[PDB]
Amino acid sequence: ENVQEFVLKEDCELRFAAGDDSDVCLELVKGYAEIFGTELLLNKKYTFPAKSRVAAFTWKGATIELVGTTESAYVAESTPMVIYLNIHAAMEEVRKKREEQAAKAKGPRLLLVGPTDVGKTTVSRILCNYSVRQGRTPIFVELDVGQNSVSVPGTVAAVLVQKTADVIDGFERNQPIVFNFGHTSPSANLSLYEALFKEMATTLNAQIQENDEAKIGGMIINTCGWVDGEGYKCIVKAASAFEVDVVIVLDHERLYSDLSKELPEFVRLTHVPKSGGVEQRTGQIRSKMRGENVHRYFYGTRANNLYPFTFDVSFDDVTLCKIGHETKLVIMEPSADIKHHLFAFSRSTKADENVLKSPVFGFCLVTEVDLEKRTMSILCPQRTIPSKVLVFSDITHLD
Ligand SMILES: Nc1ncnc2c1ncn2[C@@H]1O[C@H](COP(=O)(O)OP(=O)(O)O)[C@@H](O)[C@H]1O
Ligand SMILES: [Mg+2]
Repeated sequence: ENVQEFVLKEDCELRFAAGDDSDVCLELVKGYAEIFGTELLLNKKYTFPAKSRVAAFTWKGATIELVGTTESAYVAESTPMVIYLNIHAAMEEVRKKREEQAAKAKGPRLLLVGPTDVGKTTVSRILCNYSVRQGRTPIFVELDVGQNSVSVPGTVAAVLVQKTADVIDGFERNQPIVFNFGHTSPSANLSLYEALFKEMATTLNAQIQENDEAKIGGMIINTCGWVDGEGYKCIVKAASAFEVDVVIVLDHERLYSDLSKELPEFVRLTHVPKSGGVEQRTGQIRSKMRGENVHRYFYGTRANNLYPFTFDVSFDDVTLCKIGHETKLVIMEPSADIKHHLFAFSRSTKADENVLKSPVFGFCLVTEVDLEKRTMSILCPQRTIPSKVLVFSDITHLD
């Protein structure tokens, strides 16, 4: 196996992309290092899959071995990483201020905005890990229905962070809160999109009243890339709904300029550049990655395999429905057209107006439709269905 050795000076990162067709393994052999905020263990081997784009950064100096074929691999000497540490430091300062003023203290809340392909998701992950290493437990909030890191696409979601992200797998998806939007773009149904992120904010505000540690943890919030026309108005509305203290704008000067003139004055607005390590993606790449996220939901990861169940469900044992004039519930008659679509298990026990704003237990995928036998085959994370009310998503997946 072909090997590449890299010496990283303090404040440098090894940026690499796995080949189109192979894994790459990483081992820290001396010193200290981290990947998007999680500390590496000395002499532990970390294995990454094809087309991964990764950076391993060190604060003190490290020597790192890479095993396998790479499409690119270089050490960058200039990064925005101190910018992110300082965003973390400022958040923890706000916690301690509010803790002594409450002797319960409420943690700070941060909104990340900008167009697609600027490193927005990655920055969210760094900030979450730094909070955990400090002894704190933050809440991560995901509003990108096109590229979601907590649940399936076409969702808005949130999760309590109690341990640093796994280097390969990201954050433990241990009991998230999840809502189904059912399209990849907010422009498909603008008024529904806005209604869902409002309900998310309301739900989280009630949860933290029962957990002092999560309350003081605070929130880190990832947005979609729609910044023009009606997308602009969407950004302003999310900032008010989550009562954010801080807005971080990545790489859009007209947007930063326009928002400085509209946001309330107490909101701290910071423009930051995108990392030189972020590459432009195309229409086909995002669509492809949506498929891969769906696969993970059911089957898990290499390190922690999930073992999903495939079983049949009678149409008499469930109710199928679709949202959307724009935000009305419509009951679906099973047809050949639902094949390949995701459906959410609503926490609502009936197919009501309450379906619209209820979170979900999780999802299934409709793999087959037998119109004559009146059954469908589904893929499901647990042995029996957690709910009888199934909600349509326009997201399709060929499994
Ligand atoms: N410093 C970096 N070096 C190398 N790759 C990076 C770096 N930061 C982010 N990436 C990669 O670039 C891609 C795009 O980043 P992402 O955070 O998903 O962008 P956005 O959320 O703005 O669309 C991801 O594969 C991510 O892992
Ligand atoms: Mg993103």
